[PDB]
Amino acid sequence: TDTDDLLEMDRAHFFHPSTHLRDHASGELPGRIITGGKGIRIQDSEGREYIDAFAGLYCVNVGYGRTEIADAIYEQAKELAYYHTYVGHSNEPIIELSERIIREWAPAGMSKVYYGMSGSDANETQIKLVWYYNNVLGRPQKKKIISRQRGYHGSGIMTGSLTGLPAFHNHFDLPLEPIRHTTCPHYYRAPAGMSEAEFSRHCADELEKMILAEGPDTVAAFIGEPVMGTGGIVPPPEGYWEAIQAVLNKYDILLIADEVVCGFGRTGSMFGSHHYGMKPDLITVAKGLTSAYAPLSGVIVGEKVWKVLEQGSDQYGPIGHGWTYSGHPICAAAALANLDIIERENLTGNAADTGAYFQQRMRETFGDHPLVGEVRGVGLMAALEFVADKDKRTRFDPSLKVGPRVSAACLEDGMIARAMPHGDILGFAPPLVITRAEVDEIVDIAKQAVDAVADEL
Amino acid sequence: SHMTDTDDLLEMDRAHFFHPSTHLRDHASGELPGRIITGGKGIRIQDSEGREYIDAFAGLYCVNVGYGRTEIADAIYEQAKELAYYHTYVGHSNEPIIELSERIIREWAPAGMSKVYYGMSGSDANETQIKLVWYYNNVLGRPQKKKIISRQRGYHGSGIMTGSLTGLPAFHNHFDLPLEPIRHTTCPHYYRAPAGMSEAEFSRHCADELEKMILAEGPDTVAAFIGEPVMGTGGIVPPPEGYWEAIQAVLNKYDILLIADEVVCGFGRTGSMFGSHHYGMKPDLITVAKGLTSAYAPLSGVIVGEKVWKVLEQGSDQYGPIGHGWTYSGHPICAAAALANLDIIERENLTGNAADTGAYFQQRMRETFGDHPLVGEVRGVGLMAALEFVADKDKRTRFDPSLKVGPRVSAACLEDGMIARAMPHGDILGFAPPLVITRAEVDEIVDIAKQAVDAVADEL
Ligand SMILES: *Cc1c(COP(=O)(O)O)cnc(C)c1O
Ligand SMILES: *Cc1c(COP(=O)(O)O)cnc(C)c1O
Repeated sequence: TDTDDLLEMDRAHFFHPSTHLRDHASGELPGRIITGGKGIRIQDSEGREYIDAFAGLYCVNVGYGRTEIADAIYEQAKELAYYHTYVGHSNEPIIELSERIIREWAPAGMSKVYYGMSGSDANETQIKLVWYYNNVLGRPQKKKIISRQRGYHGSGIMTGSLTGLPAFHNHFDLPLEPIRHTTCPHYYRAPAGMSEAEFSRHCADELEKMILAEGPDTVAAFIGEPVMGTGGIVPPPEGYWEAIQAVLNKYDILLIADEVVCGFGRTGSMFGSHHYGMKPDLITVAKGLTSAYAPLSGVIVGEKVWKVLEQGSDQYGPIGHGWTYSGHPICAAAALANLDIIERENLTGNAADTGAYFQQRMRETFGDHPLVGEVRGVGLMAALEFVADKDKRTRFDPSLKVGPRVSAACLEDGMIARAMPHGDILGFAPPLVITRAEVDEIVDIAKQAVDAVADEL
Repeated sequence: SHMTDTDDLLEMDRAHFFHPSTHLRDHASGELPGRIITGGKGIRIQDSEGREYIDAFAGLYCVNVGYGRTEIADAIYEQAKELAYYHTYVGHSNEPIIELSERIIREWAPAGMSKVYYGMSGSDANETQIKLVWYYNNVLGRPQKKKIISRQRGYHGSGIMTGSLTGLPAFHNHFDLPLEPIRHTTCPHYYRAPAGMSEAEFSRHCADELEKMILAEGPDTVAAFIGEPVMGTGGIVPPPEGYWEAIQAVLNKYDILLIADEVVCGFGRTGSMFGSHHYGMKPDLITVAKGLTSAYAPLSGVIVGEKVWKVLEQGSDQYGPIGHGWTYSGHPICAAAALANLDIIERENLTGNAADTGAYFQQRMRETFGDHPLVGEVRGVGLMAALEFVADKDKRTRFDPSLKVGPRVSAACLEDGMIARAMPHGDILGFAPPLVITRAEVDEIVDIAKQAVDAVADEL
């Protein structure tokens, strides 16, 4: 078959991200070629159909098969596929997009957008900017960046260091200096007997303790996803963001909001920052910026950092930072069409409405399930965490592969939901066009899967 | 399709768009006016006011098939309609990325290459390289063997670790770079070589400097050496005769991996398939971007040799799935753009054009500028070339940087409708035209440059 020939070429020549390299190459872990899709459904090269309740990777937010977006990419590609944006050069779509991000989407007090292609390159830029900012101000020691356990901020050297999951550290010598990781903001794993408000205060106090141990004048920034994505779909505890921000303000520490997942509608607000009342100095975007139709990332720079960057150019000349593809015309054109759709179909409001329905349905269906320790989520992201003992929150032996098994049972029933890393967790992040009826279908399939695995154990 | 309201767009630009590599205050205030590029065809681009320019820099060494390829726009469009995106994590794939991987390995990359890993930028690809080099040494039980040796004036990206690799001060100053464990050895620029050394002697001097560095560091602590076959952003600097052979012998003696950064030289520019082919390099790892898609869509590649690949597979045995991935790794539309780009390069034999019209280019530049009083050196290979300007040709004396001699020659070219780059940290005029360029277009470029160089020479 054509699939067999392609799979063969794949195994012989393609190094996949996040794959068992030996077992892929040998054919021990079979591959899958995705060829098409529409709305929330995708299709493989053998014609099999799947409900994609993970929207690729939290990213195909307007759904699959938007010919509107393909048309917009095509028109830009015909007119001017590329020019650089170095030394004040520009193109029409990147200018239009920058104005739209600032005026209509980003929180108030944001000033400028800098572009790359990945969440990783955007967070790399953030770190560079934070160091530069402190050097411009004559604070050479104020450089440490505090991230969080289970946070996800990319897969590079410095960005993998920010990331708080061991797969991105082990055997890569990370994290490097000067990165630190504070408390995982996951109430389910809070110290025993803590209320939610107590746990938010515990997180704040642990951060303070870290800042004092480091010396506050050496701590430049704090980076956090409003809701943790890859670390297990973890909304923050009640009062967390207010308690954290008071500590950061007390010690003059910049806040970076990593909105790569929460950006552009997924929580039911425009950004996760809007949803939780965060006031970041710097914002990272990607994924839902284009619904993955073309690669694009953004660093949204607040007025306070921007003023210092302008001061920096006065004293030091043009900023020594650029990517060849910064502000790429076709990627910008894809973003514009994507945002047109999000606005026109009010997918932010759908994420709030169908999302609340999703969360309610998940709680009803799984809140008393013997296998499920916690049901959590906000808007159109949700997860089920599985435990061996609900009373003591005891984890399964990782060799039992409980999460991966529930995910595999879902896939047998034609639905894609992710076995989240470093845990037994089933995550959902469907396209923002999903209907309530489609939510029912997803929940029903998950219910059958969770039951099947529970019976086996 | 539609005219552009230039004044209004320029205004929105200044108020909201943070450009790469721009004077941020002067851009925002309007003191450095912007330029909006709206169109292009072949080697010419057009701004929003309708002005036309010959782009002798191919954007940034990247628009290699030339501008306005509707064939590539069609291929992007067909993939975007069929499947704009899915991830390639856990063995998932798409048809164009599989096809591209096979074509890169079987038809383009040097012998002994095994696999391709994908990103979107030269910078993210070199970031992947460093991760892979450290992982490789950890798999082998050599935790100390981690240092990466780069070179003065080398260019490898604009990130934290990649900017550290980069050997130009603009990417270091006020960013606290370079970090450990990066080192920089000798700039392979013969024009600035110790006086009275032949080219081959200077190659041996560079080899000996590298060896000295390795011994001072302790060879068991040195993991890899990274180099562009020909330096791009560091001033269009072909290596001296014998350089790559002499370097490789040192790297082999001390079990040090070679990374070839082919972001510029990859896919035809030197008149060979890769710079590695052209100079007889045998890299363990290869970085590509730019000419991989002719910039029609963002894509980068890390080409992994058989020796590193074997250890990566061994690593998976020991440690499980590799903890590395970008969301857009193997992006379908970017892969489709690459395939159409490579079809054009192969069909029109742009590698051969780069050799033929390139040799003509180099010869024409020598004839025109080899005795010019302002020009210390004419250099290049294939379709990259530079003029380096000096205040005294006998002693190779540099101009006071405040005279801005390089920027002024570039600005005079632009007045005459041609884009050629004032290269950073020196007085150097660089050329890297699209690979479709004709001899006739080379004559036009050379003539414009001649007038520009004469004009600035008169002013001094
Ligand atoms: C996916 C993700 C990233 C990394 O983006 P890439 O485009 O994969 O580099 C960064 N931060 C968060 C919060 C993400 O979810
Ligand atoms: C341009 C360049 C890079 C970085 O590529 P980006 O796509 O700009 O990140 C790396 N290496 C070399 C030799 C380059 O010319």
